[PDB]
Amino acid sequence: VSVIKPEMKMRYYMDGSVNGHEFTIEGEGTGRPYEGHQEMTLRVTMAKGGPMPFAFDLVSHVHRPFTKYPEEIPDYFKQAFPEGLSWERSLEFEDGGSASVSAHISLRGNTFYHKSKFTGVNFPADGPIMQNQSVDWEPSTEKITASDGVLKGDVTMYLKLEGGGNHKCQFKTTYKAAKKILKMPGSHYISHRLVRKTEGNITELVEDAVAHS
Repeated sequence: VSVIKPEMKMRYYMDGSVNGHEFTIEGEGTGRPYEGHQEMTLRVTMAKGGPMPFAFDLVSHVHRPFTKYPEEIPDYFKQAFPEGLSWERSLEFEDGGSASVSAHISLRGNTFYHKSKFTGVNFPADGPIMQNQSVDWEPSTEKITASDGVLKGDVTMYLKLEGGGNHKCQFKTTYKAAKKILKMPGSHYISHRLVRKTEGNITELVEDAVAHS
C-alpha cells in the first residue's frame, strides 16, 4: 500500500460515557506501521470537569494498521487504505460491567484520523474500573478469523489490578474495510503488548502488535 509509510501520524477523538459519566478524549501520536508500533498522548475531559472517575484501561484498547505482518499472511488492515477501516467491539467484564465501542479510521496525507463512540454500563460502584484500581492490560494473543470479506477478533483480556491479581474481560471485535479487500487472509493470531503511563487526565500509550501463525 503506497500510502502506508514507515512513519505515520495519528489524531484521535472519542465521545464516551461510562456509568453515566460523559467525557471526550482527544490526542495524537506517531507510529511505525511495518513494525506494529504506536505511541500517543491522550487527554480526557469529563463533561462535569475534574479527574476521570474510572480506570483509563477501560478505553486504552480503543489501530490495526499498526501490526507487524509477515509476508505469508495478507495484511487486511493496511490493504484497507486509503479507503478506510472501521471496527466494532463488545466488552464483557467478569463482574458484570460491559461496554460497546466502535471507531472509524480515515487517512489524509500520512495522518490517520481515528473517531470513536464508547458506552460503558453496569460497572459495580466498588469494582476496579470505577475505583480506578486497574493499572494495565496484560499482553495477549487475539484470534483472527475471516468471513464475508470482514475479520473477526476474539481475545480473553486480563486487567492487572493495583495490589496484584487480575480481572477478566472478553473482547469480541469485527473489523471492516471500507472497500472490498483484494487479498483476504486466513485464520491467524495477533499478539499485543499495550502499556499505559498516566498522570491525571493525561495518558500516554504504547502498543506493539505482531501477526503470526
